[PDB]
Amino acid sequence: SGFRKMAFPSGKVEGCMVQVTCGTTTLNGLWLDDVVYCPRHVICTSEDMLNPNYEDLLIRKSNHNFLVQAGNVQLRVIGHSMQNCVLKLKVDTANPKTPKYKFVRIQPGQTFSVLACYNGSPSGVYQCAMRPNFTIKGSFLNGSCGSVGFNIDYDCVSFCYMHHMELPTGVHAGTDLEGNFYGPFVDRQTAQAAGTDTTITVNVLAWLYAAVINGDRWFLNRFTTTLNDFNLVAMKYNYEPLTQDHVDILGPLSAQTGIAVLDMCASLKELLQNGMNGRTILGSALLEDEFTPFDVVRQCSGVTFQ
Amino acid sequence: SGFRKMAFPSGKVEGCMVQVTCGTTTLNGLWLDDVVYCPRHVICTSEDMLNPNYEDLLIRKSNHNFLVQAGNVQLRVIGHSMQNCVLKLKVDTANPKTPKYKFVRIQPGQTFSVLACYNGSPSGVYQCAMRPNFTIKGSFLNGSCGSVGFNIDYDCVSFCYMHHMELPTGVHAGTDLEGNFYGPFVDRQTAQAAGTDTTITVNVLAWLYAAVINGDRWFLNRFTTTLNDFNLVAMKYNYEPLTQDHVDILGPLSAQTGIAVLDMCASLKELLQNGMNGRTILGSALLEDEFTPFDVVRQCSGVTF
Ligand SMILES: Cn1ccc(CNC[C@@]2(C(=O)Nc3cncc4ccccc34)CCOc3ccc(Cl)cc32)n1
Ligand SMILES: Cn1ccc(CNC[C@@]2(C(=O)Nc3cncc4ccccc34)CCOc3ccc(Cl)cc32)n1
Repeated sequence: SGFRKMAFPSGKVEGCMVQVTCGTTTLNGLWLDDVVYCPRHVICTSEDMLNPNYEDLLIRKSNHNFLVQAGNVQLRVIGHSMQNCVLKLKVDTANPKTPKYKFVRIQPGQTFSVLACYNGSPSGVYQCAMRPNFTIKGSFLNGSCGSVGFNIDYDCVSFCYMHHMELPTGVHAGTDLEGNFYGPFVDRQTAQAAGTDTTITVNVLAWLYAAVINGDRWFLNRFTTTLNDFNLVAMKYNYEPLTQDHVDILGPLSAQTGIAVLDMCASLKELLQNGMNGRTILGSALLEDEFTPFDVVRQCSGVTFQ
Repeated sequence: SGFRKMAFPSGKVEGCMVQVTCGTTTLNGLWLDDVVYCPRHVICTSEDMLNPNYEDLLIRKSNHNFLVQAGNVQLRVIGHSMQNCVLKLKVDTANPKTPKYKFVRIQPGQTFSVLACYNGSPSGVYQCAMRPNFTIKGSFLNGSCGSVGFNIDYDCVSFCYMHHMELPTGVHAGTDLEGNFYGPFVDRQTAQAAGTDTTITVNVLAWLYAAVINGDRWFLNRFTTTLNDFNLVAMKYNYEPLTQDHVDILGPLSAQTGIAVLDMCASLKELLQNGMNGRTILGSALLEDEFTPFDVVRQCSGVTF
C-alpha cells in the first residue's frame, strides 16, 4: 500500500555521467561504450548562442579542445561528430560501467526519471513527465545541461531525454538521445516560449484508479459518460482529449477495480466541477497527472483494497 | 529553476542490496563489508509472527538455513547474530561495492531517500520524511521488507532506516540500522496503530522559502509574529512546535530571501486561517512538509555526490 512519486534507481546512469568542457563552457555528458553524448551547445561562446552555426563552430574544433573528465580521470577524445543537437565525442576507453541500454523517443504524457548533474557529478534524482506542450517541469540550475531522463524497465536503461535549456517560464526543453528536440524548440537564445500547457487526462484517470486500488472511493459516482461528452467537458478545464487508445490503455486498471473507463471519466468530470471540498486523493489536493497507466500498474498491487 | 521532490542518487546503495531467504520468507538485506543486515522477522512463519521469541527462533537456525543471493551469486553465511530487531548475517565475502558509510538514527522531520527493493533488486527510489508520529508515508508492497532509507553527505552514505512493516492505515514502520524501531512499534502480528500525525512546521517554512526563491511571492505579507504567538496558532492546526533551533536553521534562507523567519511565520499563520483561496505554491494546493531547510539549500544551490 501507499502511492509515491517514484523514480527508477539511478545507479546504472550515475556510472555513465562525465564532465565535458570546451573552452569556458562546462556541462554533463553521457558516456556509453566509447562515445560521450552531450548537448552540442557546449561548443558555443555565449555570444554565439543567439544564431550559432554549429557546423561552422564544430569544423573549427579539434579533439584536444574537448576535455572529458570521468571522476578524476581525463578521457582522451579521438573523434567528434554531431547528430542533430547532440555532440558525440568518440573516446579511447569504453565505459566499463556501461549498462544494457537503448535510446527511445517518448510521447507527451510519458514519465521518466531525471538524474540531475553538475560538473559530471550526480546530485539528485526525480520523476518527471513530458508535458503535452513538450516541456518538462524539472529542477535544473545552470550547469545541469547534459543531465538525462531515463526509464529502467527490466535491467535495461532506456535513455529518453537530455537536458538543453530553460525557457522563460522556468520550464525545461531538451532532446532525445539522437539530438531531436521534443517540441518546437531550438538550441538558440532566440525568443522561445512554451505553448499553453494542458493536463494529461489519461494519467489523471490512471491516478484515480491507483487511489481506488489504495482504498479511496469518495470521488466515485453512479454516472457514466460518452467519450465525446467527456472530451467536451475536459477541454474546458484545459485537459488533453482522451482518445480510444487511452481508453484501451486503461482497460487493465478498469478490469482490476471493476470501474469502467467511462465511469471513472464521469467521476473525473464531477471532480473538475466540484473541486475536492477539503478532501485529498492519495495525499494530494490537486489531480496528479505525472503517473502513467503503466506506472500505476508497476507500483500498485494486483489485489484492490475493497 | 524548478523545485522537485528529489532523492539522493541511489547507486552507492544499489551495490549493497541482496536477497535473504529463510524457509518460505524472502526479503532484502543490506550487504556492507562481510555482514548482511536484514529484519529479524525473516526467521518467522505464520504462527511465529503472532507471538515471536526471536532468541528461541534464532537458536534453532544454522548458517546454511539463510540463503543470501547477491545478483546471481550465492553468498555463504558463516555466522549469525541479532541486534535489537535486525539480524546480522556474517558472510565469507566482503562486498567489494561497499561505500563509505555510517549508521545514523534520524529525528522526526528529517528526510531521507528510500530504495524500494523486491528479491534483492532495487525497483524504485523516492524521498520521504520521518513523520512526527514516527511512521513514513512510503510506497511498499509485500517483499519490500529490508528496503533501506539513507542520506548522502559528501561521499558517505548514512543509513538511517530499514523497512519492517505496514500499519493498517497504509503507513510504514521500521528501524534504524542498529534494529531500534522508530516509534512505539514492535515486529509482531498484533494490533498496532499510528498515532495522530502532525505537520512538520520547520519543513513547511523551508518549502515556503523554496517557493520564494522560485518566484512564488503571493503569500508573503507585511506582518511578523512572536515565536510564542506563532506556536499557539501552530498547536491549533496540528503543526509541530517551532523551536529557536528551527529559527536558527532557517537563518541562511531568511538571509538569502530577505524574509525573516517570524515574517514567514505570519505568512504561514495567514495560510492556516484563510487557506490558499484557489491558488497554489510550487504547484501544490497543500503546504508541503517533506523538504527540510537543508534539502531546500541543497536543491537551490546544486550540491553533487
Ligand atoms: C554558452 N553556453 C553553453 C551552454 C550554456 C548554459 N546555458 C545555456 C542556456 C540555458 O537554458 N541554460 C540552462 C539550462 N537549464 C537550467 C538553467 C537554469 C538557470 C540558467 C540557465 C539554465 C542559457 C542561455 O539560453 C539558452 C538558449 C538555448 C539553449 Cl539550448 C541553452 C541556453 N551556456
Ligand atoms: C515472515 N514474513 C513472511 C512475509 C513477511 C512480510 N510481511 C510482514 C508484515 C508486513 O507488515 N509486511 C508488509 C510491509 N510493507 C508493505 C506490505 C504490503 C502488503 C503486505 C504486507 C506488507 C505482515 C503483516 O504483519 C506484520 C507484523 C509485524 C511485522 Cl514487523 C511485519 C509484518 N514476513
